[PDB]
Amino acid sequence: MIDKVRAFIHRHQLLSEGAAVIVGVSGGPDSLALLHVFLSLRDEWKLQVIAAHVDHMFRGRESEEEMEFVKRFCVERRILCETAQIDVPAFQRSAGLGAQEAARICRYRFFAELMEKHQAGYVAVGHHGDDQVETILMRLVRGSTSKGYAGIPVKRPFHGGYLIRPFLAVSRAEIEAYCRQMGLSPRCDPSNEKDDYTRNRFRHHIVPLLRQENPRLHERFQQYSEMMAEDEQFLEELAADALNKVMEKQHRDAALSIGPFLELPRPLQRRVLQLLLLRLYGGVPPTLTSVHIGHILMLCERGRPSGMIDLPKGLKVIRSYDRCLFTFDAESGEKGYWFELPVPALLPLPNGYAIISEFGEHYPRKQAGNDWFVVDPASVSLPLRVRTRRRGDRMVLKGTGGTKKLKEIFIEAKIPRMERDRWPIVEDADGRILWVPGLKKSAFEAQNRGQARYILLQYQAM
RNA sequence: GGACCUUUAGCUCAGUUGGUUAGAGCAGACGGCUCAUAACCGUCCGGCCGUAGGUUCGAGUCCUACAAGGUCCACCA
Repeated sequence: MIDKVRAFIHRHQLLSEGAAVIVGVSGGPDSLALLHVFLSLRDEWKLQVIAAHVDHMFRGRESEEEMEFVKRFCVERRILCETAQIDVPAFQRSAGLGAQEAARICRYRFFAELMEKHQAGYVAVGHHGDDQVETILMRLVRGSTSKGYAGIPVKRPFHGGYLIRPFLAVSRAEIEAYCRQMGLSPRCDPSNEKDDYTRNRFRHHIVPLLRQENPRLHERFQQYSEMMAEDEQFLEELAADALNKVMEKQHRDAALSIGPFLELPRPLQRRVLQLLLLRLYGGVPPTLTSVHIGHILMLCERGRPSGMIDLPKGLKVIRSYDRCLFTFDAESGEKGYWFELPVPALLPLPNGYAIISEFGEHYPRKQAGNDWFVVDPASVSLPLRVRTRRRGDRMVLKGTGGTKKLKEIFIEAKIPRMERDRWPIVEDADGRILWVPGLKKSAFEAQNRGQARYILLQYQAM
């Protein structure tokens, strides 16, 4: 207090460094005490204070008494007393949310105004070590545990500057000690009546049982927060880096290479995933880490290469062999095509490739291969069609081999699915499959029989 | 042409030794908790078990073919 809390300010630095603060205030006992200690240490440390209190809806003696008794304090110590009030909790929740959510979102939206619109650098709110305990357990059983378990964060990146909770250092016990000791009306609240909030019940029955189990609880909990604070952020760095070294890069939406990823250590596999999605919008509500992050991970240790997963806000997750497409977009789409094959001609295909046909007095002399194919005008009925795969397609194989299903092939040649579909097949008028570009040749490739007339097919890119 | 395996709701899996009454999870829609920057709690909607043919009093469960999706071979090299 004055120094336990000043030490704290110093321990966690960047808290007492500059000139501009917006210190918020709500209830009674707690919020007033803050200001006080602030004022004194702001003279002591080069600094302009600005009280800021918002009144939410539930009103009565609370809204008014609270509000006016801060007012008379701002004056009682020459302090700009930036006031406000919103009773559109009722119209806020008529826009999407529950209760205590609208609290912090609105409250903070406001502090944001003050910070930006007042050139302030820090915004401090009093959060006692008990506040902390509360949130830990609260968030222990709720399940957030991750990085987010963490606790109440000492100081964090707020808008422009940072946001500071220097009362984290100290019991609500010692906040009442300091409140009465250094002047103020009824210490704590005899009107806590309100087991309305999960939050409260912890504080009303649960904490105390702990409290009894150990006098110095708000302590064993801070040292905890801090342990996990540092532990957590380290990893974070690693995570981030990992992410980059596993992200197939600049797309519309991002890909992830399963191999390198999974060679990672799980701790990080987790994180980069967490981050990934966060990037991909911002920690959404119905997003059950556990369930989801798990499922992704499952989807990648699978044996089965084809893999779909449906996610929150219609976000979709796909494995194609070693790739991992994240598109909340969609994939279909639709596909398919059927073309006659003009000869000679240069036909472009919907997969950035194309086929070239020409006539040749002499027999082709280019190396053995696949992306080319030779036909006898005679021994087959034209014209030539090139179209997309079809339910039961088959063919017969240059040498021995026999007859084989097209399906059977694409999968052996381990080709992506969206590929398989847009992939060209080449048939004769009679519907006989002749040659599958860069994949397999039939048995009806015109052998050298005689230097009659010849057709040449080159499959090539763009 | 040769060998092995998969298939259950939009998506991921369970499905006892042939009974029958098919079970979870994600998404979707719905209802709550969050005085924290974020990954929780409950309800509901969605079942032709890939087609089609058999063996059985009986089939999701066993056999056949076909089909798709898989792991090898072979042809191709």
